Amino acid sequence: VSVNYHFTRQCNYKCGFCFHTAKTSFVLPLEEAKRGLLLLKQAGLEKINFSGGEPFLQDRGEYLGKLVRFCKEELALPSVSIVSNGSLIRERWFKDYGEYLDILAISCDSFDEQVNALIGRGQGKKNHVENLQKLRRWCRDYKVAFKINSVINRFNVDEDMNEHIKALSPVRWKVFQCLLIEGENSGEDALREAERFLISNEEFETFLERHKEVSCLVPESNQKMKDSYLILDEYMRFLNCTDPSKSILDVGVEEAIK
Ligand SMILES: C[C@H]1O[C@@H](n2cnc3c(N)ncnc32)[C@H](O)[C@@H]1O
Ligand code: MET
Ligand code: SF4
Repeated sequence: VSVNYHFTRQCNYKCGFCFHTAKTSFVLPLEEAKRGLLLLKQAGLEKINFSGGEPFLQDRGEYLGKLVRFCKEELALPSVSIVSNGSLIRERWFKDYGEYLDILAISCDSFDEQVNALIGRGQGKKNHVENLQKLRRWCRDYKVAFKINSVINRFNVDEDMNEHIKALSPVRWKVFQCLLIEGENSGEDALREAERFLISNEEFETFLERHKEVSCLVPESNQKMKDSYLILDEYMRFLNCTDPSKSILDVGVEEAIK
C-alpha cells in the first residue's frame, strides 16, 4: 500500500546518526525506476515516499521530479511524498514539478541552529532552520502539504519545540526516536557511528509528553520503525530496519517481499 523508495544513497549533509548512509553511488536508469514503480502500482501501491540519501541531489533534482511526475501523472498514485533535508531545493523545481507532489517533509532536528550544525545537519552555512522556514512558504505558495521530521537524539532530547512547531503549522510533525541499524550507523567499518546519539525509550516518551499540546505530532519509536518501516533500496530491493531481497526488477514484487 505504501513504500519508502531510498533511490539514492548520496547526500550533502553529514548527520552523525544517519541510518541510510552513502554506501553506494548507484542510481537506477530513469526508465528502470519507472519500470519498477509500475510493478509496484500493479501490485497495489497507493502511496510512495521518495527518500535517500538526499533526493534533490541527483541531477539537481530533475531525476526526482521526473519520477514524481511519473507516479502522479502515469501511475495515478493518490499520495506522492518526498522527505528531504531541504538544502538543495530550488524554487524552479516547484514550478516544474510541484503540481505532481502531494507532500514535502523537511528534516529538521532542532530550532537551535548551532545544535543542527553540531549534529551534522548542515553543510557549513549554519542556516538550516532558516531554510526550513522558506520551504514552508514555498509549499504554501505552490500548494504542497508541508511536514517536518525530527530525529530525537542525545543533543535535542531536552529541547522545547512547542512554539516553533506551532508557528510553522505543519500538517504533521513526525518525531523519530534515534535508531541504530547495524552496518549503517553501527560498526567499526560503518560510515556513521550513532551510539553516542541514542536515547532511551523513557527519554523518548518524556520528549513526547513535553509536546503533547502539538496535535499534529506523530511518534515513530524504535519498535514502530522496526515493525512498519519498509525500505526499497537503490537497486529496488526490499530491506527492513531490523541480506537484501532480490530486486523487484528481477523477481517481481511478490517474490521480493519474502
Ligand atoms: C527518513 C527520515 O529518517 C530520519 N533519520 C535519519 N537518521 C535517523 C536515525 N538514526 N534514526 C531515526 N531517524 C533517522 C531522517 O532525518 C528523515 O527524516
Ligand atoms: C536517511 S534521511 C533520507 C532523507 C533526507 N536526506 C533527510 O534527511 O530528510
Ligand atoms: S539523515 Fe542527514 S546525512 Fe543522512 S541522508 Fe538525510 S540529510 Fe543526509
